[PDB]
Amino acid sequence: TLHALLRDIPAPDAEAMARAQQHIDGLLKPPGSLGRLETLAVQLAGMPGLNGTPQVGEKAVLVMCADHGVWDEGVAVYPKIVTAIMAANMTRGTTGVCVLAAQAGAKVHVIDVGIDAEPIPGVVNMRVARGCGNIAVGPAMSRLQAEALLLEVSRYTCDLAQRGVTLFGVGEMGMANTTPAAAMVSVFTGSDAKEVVGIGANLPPSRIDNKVDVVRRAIAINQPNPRDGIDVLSKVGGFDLVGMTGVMLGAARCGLPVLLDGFLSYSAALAACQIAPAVRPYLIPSHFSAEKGARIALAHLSMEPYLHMAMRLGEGSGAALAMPIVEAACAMFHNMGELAASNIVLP
Amino acid sequence: TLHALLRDIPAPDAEAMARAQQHIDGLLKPPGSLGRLETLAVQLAGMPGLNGTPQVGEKAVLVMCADHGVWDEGVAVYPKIVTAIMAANMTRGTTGVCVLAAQAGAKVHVIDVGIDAEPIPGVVNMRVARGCGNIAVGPAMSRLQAEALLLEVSRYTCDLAQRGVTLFGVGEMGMANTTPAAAMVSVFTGSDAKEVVGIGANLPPSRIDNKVDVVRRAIAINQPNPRDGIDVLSKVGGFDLVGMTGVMLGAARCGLPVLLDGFLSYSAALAACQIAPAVRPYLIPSHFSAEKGARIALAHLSMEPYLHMAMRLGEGSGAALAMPIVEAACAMFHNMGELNIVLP
Ligand SMILES: Cc1ccc(O)cc1
Ligand SMILES: Cc1ccc(O)cc1
Repeated sequence: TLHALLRDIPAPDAEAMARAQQHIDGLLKPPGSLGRLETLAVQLAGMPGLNGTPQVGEKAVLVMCADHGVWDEGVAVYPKIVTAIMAANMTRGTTGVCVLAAQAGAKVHVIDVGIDAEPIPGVVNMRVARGCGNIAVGPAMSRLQAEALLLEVSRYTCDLAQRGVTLFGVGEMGMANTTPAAAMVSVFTGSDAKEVVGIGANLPPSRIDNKVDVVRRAIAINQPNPRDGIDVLSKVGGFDLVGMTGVMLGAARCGLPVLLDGFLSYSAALAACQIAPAVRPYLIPSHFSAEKGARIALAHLSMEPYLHMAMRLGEGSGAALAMPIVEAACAMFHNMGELAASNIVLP
Repeated sequence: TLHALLRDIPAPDAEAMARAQQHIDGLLKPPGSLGRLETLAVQLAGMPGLNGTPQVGEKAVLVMCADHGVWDEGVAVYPKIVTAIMAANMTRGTTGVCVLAAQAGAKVHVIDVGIDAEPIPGVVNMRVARGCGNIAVGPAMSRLQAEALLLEVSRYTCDLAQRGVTLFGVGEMGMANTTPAAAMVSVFTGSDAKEVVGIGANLPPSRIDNKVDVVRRAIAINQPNPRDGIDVLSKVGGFDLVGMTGVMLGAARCGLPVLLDGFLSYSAALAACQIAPAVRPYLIPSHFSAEKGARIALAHLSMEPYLHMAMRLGEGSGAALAMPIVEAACAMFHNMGELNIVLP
């Protein structure tokens, strides 16, 4: 069924997009003057899960939580248990993503794809293991484990669609997870680990050299194949990154838009688009994160985010922050008046 | 009274800002990790009208509408009557700013500061004249007219604080008004007209040279003094631009935030900050407009917008689009949970 999911991602509706362009050109403004709001509306109009038009019903941010073996290499400043503490706080509404999702009218789904702690009540259990393998010394997981989790998360995602969610955001929580994110970005883009490794959650600058070394070691011991995104995810990714890629595949299969977040989400999007290029028209950037490897990842996705907030929290917080932008494109398209009704016509 | 208003603009509250920063650093996140949302929350905390804390109550976008004598010089591609048509469409809720304001939960106040038409019922009447003077041949208005309109608009704006408004946005409507906007930007920044004259509302590129010529003419003829922002507005501005400056002065007098829009609003902000430097801490950029002079104007304001939408509609549309960012800063500050746990 993974083969089938990938094969059956629909093409966007080019004919609806052309009708959308013509409609937007007739709205009460100089043609082209709403810029990327116009192109965002046309992008939405082509998503087959919507109604031929930009549309926003219910909104969901899917936050993928897991721990990482590579935390053992000293690449993170916070204690391991913070992943579990933060997942529990997600159920209480006290995290950055919760507060911003609430403001945007979106629901947060907290998904445990492999936290190294006891199960947390209120969290969706999709737990592959208690943390993934330490990527510096071997693979994060087996190929079968990565494929199974991709299918489970894609299915959970498209079930939300059947329930009326029309806009997704993706996020994550996982101490040390900027390490595998950087390894994937290096592998997919061909960039040296040094160009894409940053401070993550306030790693002291003195410790960056060790982190670059770890990323290189992970890449060397595993030999991830850039032509096989599932190989890359399984080898030098993690459960959270696989789960994020699964939300993108699910939403695409369902013909629905998904907002990216920051660097972790850019790395998962590089995997998803290598796995299935048909995913790409469904992705919407939110913000340009303040993480070192952001520019390179975004360049490889040919993405220009809407928001420049110097944000680096993760969790889906930037995706939630951008939800009103998607709603604004819809509001423009459906609620603006038209040039012809005011008899405004130029030669 | 305009002198008194300017003198009485409060300083931002350093103590409140220090308390806000300390609170933000203790939230459930790595320090600094919410970036400019943090800095915005602190900027808000300092504004005395907000009573010590980032908060947002009611929201209002003030859209300043007027016609321009310089339309006669061939600098605009729409008929002059489009100003009046659009101001009336604003009362009906069908314009870009209306639809985006409604999405943001804000009210649009449409204010006629000098449309060349009969008054439009349902539009706020602060009309100076039926269009301003053609800046290509003389001044837009007298100094007294500019000063009177600044005071009137500033008073209207701060009076909105009584109805619970805590967050303003500014906008305009006025065919040809990107011509005076470029003239003012040229004067304040020292840039040649060619560097700051754009297409406006889709002016054909073959008509750009003429627009550049008109801007230079206007400056040559009027000799605006860049160190006297009221002189610049009155000479090579327009009633809409003066109105926009007045909203900023009134918000600052009230100790309250105002979101800018695009190039017209940057031009009015440069005027406002020259008139009263104390205005500056109250201004919040929205988007980086897709207008030629934007980068220069924003550089002179030391401003880096949050949104990169290639937008160039004006009307306050970008200000409205940014209001949820201000609300996000307030939500972070008041609703997030709070944290020697770090590894050596
Ligand atoms: C049709 C039109 C023209 C200019 C403008 O600012 C808005 C609408
Ligand atoms: C305390 C903390 C650390 C990391 C993180 O992503 C969130 C909160």
